[PDB]
Amino acid sequence: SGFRKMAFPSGKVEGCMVQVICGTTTLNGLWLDDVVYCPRHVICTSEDMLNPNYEDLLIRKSNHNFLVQAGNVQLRVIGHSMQNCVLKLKVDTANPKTPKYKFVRIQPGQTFSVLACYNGSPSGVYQCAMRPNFTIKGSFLNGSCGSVGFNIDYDCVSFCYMHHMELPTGVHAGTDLEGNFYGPFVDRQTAQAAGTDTTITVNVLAWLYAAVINGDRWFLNRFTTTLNDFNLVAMKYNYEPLTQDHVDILGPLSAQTGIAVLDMCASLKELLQNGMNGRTILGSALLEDEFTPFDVVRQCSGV
Amino acid sequence: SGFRKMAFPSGKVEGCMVQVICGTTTLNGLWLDDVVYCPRHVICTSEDMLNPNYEDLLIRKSNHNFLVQAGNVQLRVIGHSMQNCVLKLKVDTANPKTPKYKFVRIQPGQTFSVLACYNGSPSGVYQCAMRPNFTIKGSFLNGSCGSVGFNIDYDCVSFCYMHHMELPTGVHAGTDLEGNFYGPFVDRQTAQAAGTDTTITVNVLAWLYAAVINGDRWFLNRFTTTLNDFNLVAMKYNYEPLTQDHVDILGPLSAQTGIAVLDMCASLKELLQNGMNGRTILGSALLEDEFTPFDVVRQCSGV
Repeated sequence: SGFRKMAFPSGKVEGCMVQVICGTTTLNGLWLDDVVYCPRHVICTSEDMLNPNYEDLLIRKSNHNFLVQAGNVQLRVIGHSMQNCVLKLKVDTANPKTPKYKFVRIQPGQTFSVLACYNGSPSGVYQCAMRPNFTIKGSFLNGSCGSVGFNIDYDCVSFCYMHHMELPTGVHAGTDLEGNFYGPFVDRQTAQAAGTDTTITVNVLAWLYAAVINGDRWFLNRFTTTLNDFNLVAMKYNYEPLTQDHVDILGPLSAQTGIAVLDMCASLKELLQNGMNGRTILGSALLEDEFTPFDVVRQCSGV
Repeated sequence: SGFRKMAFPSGKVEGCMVQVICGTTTLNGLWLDDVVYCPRHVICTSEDMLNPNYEDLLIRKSNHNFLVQAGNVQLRVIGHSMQNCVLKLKVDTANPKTPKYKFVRIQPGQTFSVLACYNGSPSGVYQCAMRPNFTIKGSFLNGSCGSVGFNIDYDCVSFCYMHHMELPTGVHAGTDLEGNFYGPFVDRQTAQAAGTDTTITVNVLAWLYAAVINGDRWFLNRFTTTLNDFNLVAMKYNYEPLTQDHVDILGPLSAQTGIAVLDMCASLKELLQNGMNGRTILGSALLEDEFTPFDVVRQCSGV
């Protein structure tokens, strides 16, 4: 027992991280088979980022202008292409450590592990979620660009995120591995405001199920509610509206605990209206929304 | 910017995890060079755990009674020895993936990464701390025994923890890699009470420094205090007493922020006496004590 914000083991992704240098700019790339993926603003200086024309800046770059280094082994760049906001650097060596992988574009509210890297070397791993406003609340310092987010199923790494930007508010924006940004953000150093950071209701409920499984039960009450009645309260507290698809996703946790989804909603409603009264749930004094239903199942069964 | 509970990259330790089976019991082992380390209660059944005599139970076990499997490669056991509460299984193959490593016995309040494993396969990684009462608040289900905790410096893995027990209160106890338990705990299924879970004061202060560096400043006040005056408040709130060694360890964070250690203590004092008033610090509604001063420096400089 016990419940922890847990990332996926990072070793499969460590074996894919490389350093990419273009002129004066150094960031991280992801080396899968014979392609290195990295943010296209590797070709920019800080002055360029105010108003970049990437197609024009790219004309001045040749294969030899991109230096790629996997620890100490230097990779020879034999072709390069821009796909949306990523550069694909074709190299002469297939990565021997390439795991089974997929590129997936996740939905808001889904979670994933980030391997924070600098200069091509991993520094740490942590779990976060794609917020409903399409930011993530990460830990990224200068040079972390090109660090990736991923999920793992058995032996297959699903890459879902590559870090590109820190907004002036300190939250983070990036792309999928096809180079499309999540949300409205762009790779330019301009004013970009996020949008309302709403809470991921279905994740809060899953975490409340996790709490029950682990013995934290004080928040269970005698009331129930309805989908429409709960959502009226959800709207007031900037919570995402809960749908029947969400109720269904919560089915297995409902079954294991014998607590109807709607009864748990009534516990959360009371928690939103009355606060925690200085108590904690699973060691937190606020409602946690970075565990999906699948995350809770995975950790509570030891997948 | 941004600040996250971050674990070390786990790949160096994934390459060392093996499955150990003795009769009907399966747990995890750690394969370094030609030795597999695992909890000695691999030789016990659940009935044995009520009152085990390990020396007597071990007489009935021969080299061939221990099955060791690294993914799919079966390791041949050629010798075995009990060292305190661990078994050292000598095998015929040195682990090709053995990293540079050390065995270290950490102090209370120090943090480390846990690679949770089941049946020899990693399931996740998270950061925790050795509590002052020598428990850890982990996430361990049946069969996670033998999962290890570690720190990494450049290329050297310092192993500091191996999981052995879940106490009836749901917290966790284990050994260093020499098989000595942290704290008074023993590998027997009996009543074992932890002790007062005090808060790691020096870690709270470091995290407050982290908060300032990242723009969370509302808790800074106009007061100061003294070591003795603060500690009077620390005692009341079951906080560890703060020493001059702790003030010194906080020196670099004091220097970077220009906030004297004692002024930060006065902010924490006000926070303990008045609560957070429903505010958050770095996304937490309670005072976080699982970041050491070194953790904060590492993450704020991108080591």
